[PDB]
Amino acid sequence: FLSLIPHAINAVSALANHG
Repeated sequence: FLSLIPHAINAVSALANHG
């Protein structure tokens, strides 16, 4: 029921712009 796989790929794909 409770999942966090798609929520983790959202915060990682953003850091790519801020190194």
